Amino acid sequence: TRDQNGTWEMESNENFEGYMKALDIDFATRKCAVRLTQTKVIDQDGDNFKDKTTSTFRNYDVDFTVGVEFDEYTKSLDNRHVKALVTWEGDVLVCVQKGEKENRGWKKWIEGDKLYLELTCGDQVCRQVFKKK
Amino acid sequence: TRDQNGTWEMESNENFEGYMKALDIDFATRKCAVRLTQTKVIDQDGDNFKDKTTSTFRNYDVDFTVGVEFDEYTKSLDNRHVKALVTWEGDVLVCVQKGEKENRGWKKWIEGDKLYLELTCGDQVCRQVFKKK
Repeated sequence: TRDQNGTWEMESNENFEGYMKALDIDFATRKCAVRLTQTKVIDQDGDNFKDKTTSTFRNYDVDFTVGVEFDEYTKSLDNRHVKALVTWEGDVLVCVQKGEKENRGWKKWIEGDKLYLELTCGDQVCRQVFKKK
Repeated sequence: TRDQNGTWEMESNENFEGYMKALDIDFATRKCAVRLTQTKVIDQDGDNFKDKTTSTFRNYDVDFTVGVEFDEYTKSLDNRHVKALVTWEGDVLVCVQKGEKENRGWKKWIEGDKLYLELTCGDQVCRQVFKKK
């Protein structure tokens, strides 16, 4: 069949490491790209194609309610276990994760068209910045 | 404002390595995710949240026409230059990337419910297998 439209998620990929070697990718990048999942989207018009591949590492879905404390299994990070309590401080969404590490929490808020996420653990502060899309 | 719905693409992310270090993520995993771009999708209903994150290492768009030759800048792989010519051999979509390396091309073909990808550079063959969705 020549009809290749649709979304195809990779399920097996072999000798990717070698194909990347003969292309002269550095070793650091190689031992990463083999951890990403790939997803192909092909749009076909007889013989006119528009296909976009995407290598996606891991992803977390957390669905909760503010004021409630709930169970967060930080799979895709360190699979640690915390008690997460979320509260508002003005317009800023603040969570603290009561558990193994101290100062494990985050802050998220909207300022114009960029969403600000601060991630803090220990004496480390991570600053994440997102523009809408 | 407390309204955080929408799709957020990260544009700057700093001290991610430090935040992850204090989480004791291993050095190999750390030196990876600092390459990932991150995309957040927030679903809000008053005080009830549904957040889904993603992390994207690299992404490629190649849009062409069979029989026609075009220039492919292999971003997301080695950011090299090839002239790519795509042709059918039956139900097998065949490309050759004439450029620096020998045998640089690929084969794509469908067998029912799965898409098969064969990737070759030089003497190395990568075989990828995808299921529809």
